Amino acid sequence: ENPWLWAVLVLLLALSAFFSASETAITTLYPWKLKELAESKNGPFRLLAEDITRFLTTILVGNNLVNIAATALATELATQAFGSAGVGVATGAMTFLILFFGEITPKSLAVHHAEAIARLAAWPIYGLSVLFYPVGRFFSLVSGGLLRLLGLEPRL
Amino acid sequence: ENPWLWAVLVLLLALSAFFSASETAITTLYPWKLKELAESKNGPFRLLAEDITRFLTTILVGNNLVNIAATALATELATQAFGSAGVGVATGAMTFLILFFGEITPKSLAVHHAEAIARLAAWPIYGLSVLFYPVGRFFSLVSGGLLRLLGLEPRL
Ligand SMILES: [Mg+2]
Ligand SMILES: [Mg+2]
Ligand SMILES: [Zn+2]
Ligand SMILES: [Zn+2]
Repeated sequence: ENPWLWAVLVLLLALSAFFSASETAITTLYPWKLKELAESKNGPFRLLAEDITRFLTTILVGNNLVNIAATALATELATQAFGSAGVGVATGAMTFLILFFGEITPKSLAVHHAEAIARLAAWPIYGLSVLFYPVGRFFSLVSGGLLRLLGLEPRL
Repeated sequence: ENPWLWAVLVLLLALSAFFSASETAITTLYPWKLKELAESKNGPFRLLAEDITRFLTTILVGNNLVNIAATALATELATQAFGSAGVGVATGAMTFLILFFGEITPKSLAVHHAEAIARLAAWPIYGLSVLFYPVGRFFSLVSGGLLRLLGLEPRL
């Protein structure tokens, strides 16, 4: 239980709140209010409006990554402290923290501050998208390919 | 690495796919097609149509719980195998598995089989909701209370 480790886990939960708040802010502005902000300038809203799929894909990848990285770190601490019971301890604690602070609280906050959050989140998420969006798109393309191979989606 | 442990982790990832597929099936039917199925009978669609918030809340809680429980178990195996590097190993592996099998593949599948999946998922999710929906609602009520206390949502 190094002090840095607790600060990394706090950092990861803050990133999870950042991603879930951004998702809600973006989608609640879309499409009509995002376009109006986009035709005025500047500048994140035109970026957001023109490629909302890049942003929501990046958030999906990013939100899962930080939630999984925080759970893994928390499980390392709990099982070193408690042994095999630490898996249940970390599951209970992290489900509360991720649900409360990484999901419910930031989404609730975002509906009331959607414009400010989208404005501030757009460029950091655009930067992450240079890696995350190709990754998510690869996954989705391969997944659809697999579903069609198996006959579970219409052939093409 | 007991055989049962790998089967529990597979089971958890299947539950994650069940929850994410159900979410997509439900929301893509809502509202117009869900009502049409609901006025015909029987019987899950009327249940779904009348209380969609109970179902989406239960899925939120359930999806996070199984993703966190699978990550915790996977991290137990990885760090017992590899030490502290196991945290990164489990984060990388579980992000791929949860994104690919627990999220992207089941959601893609659900848009093409939304009626069958909603029909089959409604009663199991209703059963879980007896515990999960009170839990999620408590969280959301307390979260909004906290945001208003802090001045981050309009006072009431
Ligand atoms: Mg989050
Ligand atoms: Mg899932
Ligand atoms: Zn205008
Ligand atoms: Zn009708």
